[PDB]
Amino acid sequence: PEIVRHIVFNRYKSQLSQKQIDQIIADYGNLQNIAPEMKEWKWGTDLGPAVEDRADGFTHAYESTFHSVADFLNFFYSPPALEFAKEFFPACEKIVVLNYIINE
Amino acid sequence: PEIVRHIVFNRYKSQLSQKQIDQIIADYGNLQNIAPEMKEWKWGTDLGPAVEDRADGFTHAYESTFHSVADFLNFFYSPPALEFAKEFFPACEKIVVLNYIINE
Ligand SMILES: N#C[C@H](O)c1ccccc1
Repeated sequence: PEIVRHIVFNRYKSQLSQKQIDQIIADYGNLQNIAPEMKEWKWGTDLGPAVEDRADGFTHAYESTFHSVADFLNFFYSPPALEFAKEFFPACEKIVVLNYIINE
Repeated sequence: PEIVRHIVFNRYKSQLSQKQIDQIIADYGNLQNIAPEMKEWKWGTDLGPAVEDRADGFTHAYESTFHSVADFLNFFYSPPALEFAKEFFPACEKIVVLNYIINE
């Protein structure tokens, strides 16, 4: 099994209310109840320069697991994912996304 | 209780042999055999633009888990970690690191 990790770092645009940002994050997490392929969704906020100062302006991280590349692609091209991407990406001031096959 | 995820994205300097890059990554993974603190270390290489095209020149991801911020900071300033930092950070063309508590 070639398990894929999907890790997103972002920074939200400064004009968005915290209410709007909370909603976007809730919507992201709720994709797991629509897309059976998306596993182990988690997120959090960077702890800041008291812990380490290499976040380069990124504030949030999101992690997802997929059990194959084929499962990831089916998810990524599904209508719910395409719809969510049109809300999520324009809300980002900064974004970076890596997809990788897990090595132990 | 507050478990911390430590996620690193990097890109290596172009002058390094792949042999040395391989060694650097092996040295990184081996920190968990010295460090009780660093757990569940995994890594991989970005899957490229046929999968998704938002990696922004980052090629590698590394993930690990710490029991607490206290444990992370004891780890990060320990002698093995400081020795590894001397080879790792100068080998990075660029790097971004987020540390966060998990939300689900
Ligand atoms: N940031 C980061 C890497 O995880 C790291 C770098 C140097 C020493 C220990 C760990």
